[PDB]
Amino acid sequence: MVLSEGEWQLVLHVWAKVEADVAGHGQDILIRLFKSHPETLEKFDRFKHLKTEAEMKASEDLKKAGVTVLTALGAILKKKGHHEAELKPLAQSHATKHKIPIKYLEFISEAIIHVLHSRHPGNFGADAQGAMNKALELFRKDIAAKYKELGYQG
Repeated sequence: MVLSEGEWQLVLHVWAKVEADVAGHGQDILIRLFKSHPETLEKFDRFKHLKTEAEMKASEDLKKAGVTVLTALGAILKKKGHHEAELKPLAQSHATKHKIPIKYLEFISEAIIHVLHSRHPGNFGADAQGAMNKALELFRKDIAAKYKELGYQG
């Protein structure tokens, strides 16, 4: 599957808005993930004990994590599908150390889309959401192919 340049530009336009405040966006996205799929929180040893959204909002470790994930994802999106180098180390760590199923990558994609739709109705109408879905599906498809190379069923 292959995005068009026009599709990538819709992705990158909304990403530019995320980048005005990546830490805030990361807090909202991780909170939405952890609220919607509490099982995902168990993967994060540093802050898996957090019990409430207020605790999550106040956590410096959770805020740093959100910056990490979104910055990595941002670098991947900016490759416009040419992301083999970026995906290799990420796939290995998520397959072998962290053990993140593709279902969980689906859950975080859902959380991303949710937050973008809420925060950025100026840049996340139906066409832009379709393009971001396509980008995230591409990512997940390529990660799944790497998980299989690595021996992880995902």
